[PDB]
Amino acid sequence: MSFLTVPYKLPVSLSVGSCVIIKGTLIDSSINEPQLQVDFYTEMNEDSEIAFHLNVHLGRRVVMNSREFGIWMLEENLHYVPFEDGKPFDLRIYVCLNEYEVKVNGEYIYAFVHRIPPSYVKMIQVWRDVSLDSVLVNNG
Ligand SMILES: OC[C@H]1O[C@@H](O[C@H]2[C@H](O)[C@@H](O)[C@H](O)O[C@@H]2CO)[C@H](O)[C@@H](O)[C@H]1O
Repeated sequence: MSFLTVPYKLPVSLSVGSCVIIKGTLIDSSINEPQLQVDFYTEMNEDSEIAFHLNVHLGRRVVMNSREFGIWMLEENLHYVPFEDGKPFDLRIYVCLNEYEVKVNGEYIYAFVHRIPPSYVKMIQVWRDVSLDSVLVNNG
């Protein structure tokens, strides 16, 4: 099966207990730009609110934030970067009552407290130079 074409957009509806599962491979192929970006938008429109934004800078940091009323808010930085150049990853973003639980390759790495209710998310975009196998939302 061919990798998904990026930028990859997916209409979604998230509730507590939903899980976004993103499988792919990152490569060290960018200059001053992240190797993976994931944005959760409140409308099917790139100017809308971003409830959750994650980007990967291989060997440096995982960055998380929101974009509310056009403004990037408090940046949350991790220096634990489980993603590796050319190796497959399994990224899970689980919607809890108070936070997203961010999980990579079976490790719990961060709890991002909700800033916009996740019930307002309508579209996920996964982009940058990722070789993307699948993006799906499970309800349960
Ligand atoms: O916070 C997410 C936001 O980051 C912007 O870049 C930041 C960068 O993370 C920070 O280290 C630097 O000091 O300031 C920059 C803001 O100009 C990205 O431009 C944006 O797309 C998001 O990734």
